[PDB]
Amino acid sequence: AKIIFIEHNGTRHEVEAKPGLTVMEAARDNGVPGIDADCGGACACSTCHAYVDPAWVDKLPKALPTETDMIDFAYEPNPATSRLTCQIKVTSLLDGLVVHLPEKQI
Ligand code: FES
Repeated sequence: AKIIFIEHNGTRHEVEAKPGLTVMEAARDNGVPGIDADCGGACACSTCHAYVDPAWVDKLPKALPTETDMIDFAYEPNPATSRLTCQIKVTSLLDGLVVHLPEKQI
């Protein structure tokens, strides 16, 4: 499944992620800039924050309270598109998924 990461300045990164991996790993394991992933996907740092593209938001599973609670600690979260990538699992049907990276991670 191809995952597309777009930095805030508009630089496009494309990665081929195997189903089962998380979006966070897809970016981390492939050297995509903008994702810190400090807690390693334990949904405790929120430094894997990103804005899912409006066109795909409805195709992802909805966020659980544990995740939503942690997004409020991310850098400039968006109630509509913000998500923690470590909480989104790649699946073949998400081939072509587009994610926009914030300017900073906290
Ligand atoms: S990488 Fe720590 S919250 Fe996702």
